[PDB]
Order: sequence, then structure tokens, then C-alpha cells
Amino acid sequence: AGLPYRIEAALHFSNGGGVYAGIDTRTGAQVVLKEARPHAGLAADGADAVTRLRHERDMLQRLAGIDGVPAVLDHFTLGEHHFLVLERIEGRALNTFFAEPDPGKIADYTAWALRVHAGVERLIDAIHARGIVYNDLHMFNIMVRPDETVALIDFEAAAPLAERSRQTLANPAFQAPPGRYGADVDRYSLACLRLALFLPLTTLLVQDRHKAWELAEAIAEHFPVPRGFLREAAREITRDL
Amino acid sequence: LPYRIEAALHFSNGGGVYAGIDTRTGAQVVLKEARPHAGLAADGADAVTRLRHERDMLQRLAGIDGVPAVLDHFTLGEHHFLVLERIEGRALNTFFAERHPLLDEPDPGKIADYTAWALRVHAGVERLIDAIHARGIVYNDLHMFNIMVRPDETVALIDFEAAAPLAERSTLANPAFQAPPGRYGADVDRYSLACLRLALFLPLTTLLVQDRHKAWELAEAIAEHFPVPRGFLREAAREITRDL
Ligand SMILES: [Mg+2]
Ligand SMILES: [Mg+2]
Ligand SMILES: [Mg+2]
Ligand SMILES: [Mg+2]
Ligand SMILES: [Mg+2]
Ligand SMILES: [Mg+2]
Repeated sequence: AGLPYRIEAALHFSNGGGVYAGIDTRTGAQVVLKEARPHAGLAADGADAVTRLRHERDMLQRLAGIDGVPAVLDHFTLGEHHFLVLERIEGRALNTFFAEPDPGKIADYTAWALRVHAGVERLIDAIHARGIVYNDLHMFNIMVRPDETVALIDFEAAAPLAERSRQTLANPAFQAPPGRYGADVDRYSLACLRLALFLPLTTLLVQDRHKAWELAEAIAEHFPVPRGFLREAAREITRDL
Repeated sequence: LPYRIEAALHFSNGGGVYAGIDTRTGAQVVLKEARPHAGLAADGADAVTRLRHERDMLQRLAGIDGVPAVLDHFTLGEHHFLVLERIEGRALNTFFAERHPLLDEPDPGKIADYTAWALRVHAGVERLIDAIHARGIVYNDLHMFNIMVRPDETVALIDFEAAAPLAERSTLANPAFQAPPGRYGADVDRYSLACLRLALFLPLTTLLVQDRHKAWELAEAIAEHFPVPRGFLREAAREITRDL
């Protein structure tokens, strides 16, 4: 083999790109391995797995040193098979918390959720300081570590802040806003996350972006959130509606 | 809504997947969601487009055991929802972390128990794939992440976005080996099944590092550790390298 890594689990695979959990045999350290195979011909399927893997590695290298961004440990190619070795971030993805009344526990949850958004906002701001927009911020990309700190997992969608593209990625909770660019895309996603951290999954999917103000008011009646916090999110969500 | 969402499974290309329950019957369901203009790919297919194509494929394959049934689909404003039956069981890729490394000086009884299990599983996938081809559909994306092993040991496939009519002439890469150049029709899925025959017995590290030129060597190495009928492995090595 000639490989210092041993793959122990297969996590997911899509569009010719696989993600695996492994071990550096030289040190026993836990790693994540992302692999990609080239795809030739037809530009209408745009960008193969190797192109997207190279872009993710570039974004991760521009964001190096930021806590909450996985470090690039290694990268190599076996023929045309590209390998990307990342650090393994421990913890749970934020979407797995939505699957699982005591007034003490309501208040304990409210503080917990605000600390998560606040850590995500601080992480997102550090990323903007490097000149990068994250673009794909939502509950499936947010990792909650055991010490309650946060991290982001997939950086394929990130792009330089300079790059002014009207293309804007849609949120699981609300429709994507039309003409936002730069850090305003991440500004919009963070606003949606402030509502989403308190809405039930069923309500999250059904309710449209026009009902944001009503949703903020409903949250403020059930949770001890400072009321302006929720209203600013509803304002940011409806700034163009 | 007659459905209550209990878990958020994944989100990609503007489309979310959720596990839920029909409140009228308590049945376990899967809910896939899409909003227009979301997930806009370079071919112009947005998330609603892929959801409609997946529903079409699942409706062409209705009644086939191993293909999830379409339970419901509706639109709230412009919000498209697709309700599918929940396939019980485990994804085949989750066995490579437990029903694999323990077979390093291995128990020969457990080696044989895994070998029989793997050949049963692979045979069920072939039977399902044949039913799908008889229905006029190519699956295109057959690999260990799309295969469900149900509690009674029968198999199923989960994701049908990549499926297409046998006619559609215009190949997706496999997790173990590169996709072959000029294959079309049912030969695409025939190649995926060949790769699956090796992948069920190779360790994950060897699977990813070794290329399809080494198929014959891999088949020989499998036969030294596992009591696999050698013709099973030889047909896979031939199908994988038939164009080299
Ligand atoms: Mg909306
Ligand atoms: Mg909604
Ligand atoms: Mg379910
Ligand atoms: Mg069906
Ligand atoms: Mg390989
Ligand atoms: Mg190959």
C-alpha cells in the first residue's frame, strides 16, 4: 500500500466524492479522508469531484488557524485519484439536536441556543476577516463539540468575499434571498438560524419567509429571549420583501 | 399537515430529507423537500426538478420490492414535498466498520458466516437490479451507500435521483474504481455489480488505493482469505477490466 493511513469507516459518498474516517498509523491520530475521481466531458454537469475537492482544500488553507475550521493535514494523488486528509472534529451536528414543560429546562435551552448562534457568528466573522464567504451556513453544516464550542464541516461552497455572484444558496428553513452578495449571504443565514434554533422541525419546514415577524413574536412568548434579538432576525429576513 | 417531522437527515443541492410520521396512521415516512430556484445546477436542474425526476423513477418502478413506494406528494405554495416509505434496516456501508475489521488470525466460522451473508446480499441486489431493468430503468449509482439491508436480510435501494431510462444515452464514478469509458444501457449497472463483488471482501484502505488494473490480483487475494467461489471473483475481474 505505502499508505500511512488506515480507513476504518465509510461516512458518505456523492457525485464521485467519498468521505471516510481513518487513523494516522504513525501517530494514532483520528483523521477524515476525502477522495475524488475525475469526470470527463459535458460542461452542463459542471465541476467534477476533483475540481470541488481542490476548491475546498484551497478554502481550508486560506482559513487555516481559525478554531472551528478543520485543518488540512495532507493531500496526495494516486494517478488521478485525489486524496484530502483533514482533522476530525469531534461532536454532533446541530441538526441531530432537533430530534430530542419544565420552565428551568426551557431557560437552560434558551441560553444554550444563544451561545451556539454566538459561537457560529464569531466563527463566521473570523472567516470574513480572511476574505471568505461561507455561503452554505445552516444546521447540517454546524458541529457542536463536547465543550459546547462550534465548528463548520464542509467548505466546498465557500468563495472569496471579492467574488460577487448573485447566486445565493437556499436555507433549509426559508427561501434564499434574491440579490445578496458578499457577507450579506452569511448575514441572511445567521438570521434564519436565530429563528430556526427555537422552532419545531415541522413548523420550520412549513412556514414561509413572509411569516418571519409572526414567528419571532411566537418564539418570544415561549422562550426567555431578549425580544430585540428575535426581531432583528425577522427584520434581516424580510429586508427585501 | 398530516405529517410530524421527528428528525432532520441531510440537506444537499437545495433539497432536505427528513424522517417523519403520518399522524393518521403512525407509519414511518421519509419527507423530501424542495423549493424552486434552489440547488440550481449547471444543467439548469434545480431541487424541484430533481425531486420531480426522482418521483417519476419511483412511480415507474412501483410494486417492485426493494424500491421505496411513493406515499404522497403535495405543494404548499411553491414548496414541493415528496413522501416516501421508510426502508427499515442498515445501509451496507455501515457494516464495513464492524462486520469487517474483526476478520483480520480470524475465526474461520465467522469468515464463512460473513461470506455466505455477503453472497446472499449481492444476489438480492442483482435480483432487484434485474427487476428495475425489466421495468426500463438504469440505476446508475449502485454502490454500498445506496444499498439497504433489511431485517429479514433482503435488500433495497434508497436514492433514485441518478436513475434514468435505458434509452437516455448521455457515467458516474464508483467509490472503489473509476467508471469505465464507453459503457451504456444496463452495462453501467453490470459494472457496478462487478465492483461490488470485490468491495464486499476488500478492506477499505485497499479498496480506495488500488485501481481497476489490479482487479485480477485483488480477486486472488480475496480467495486466499475468504471461501468465495472463484468463478464469482473471476467474472467480476473480467467485467471490471473487459475494456483495458
Ligand atoms: Mg420561505
Ligand atoms: Mg419553510
Ligand atoms: Mg421515519
Ligand atoms: Mg416506488
Ligand atoms: Mg480503488
Ligand atoms: Mg480505477
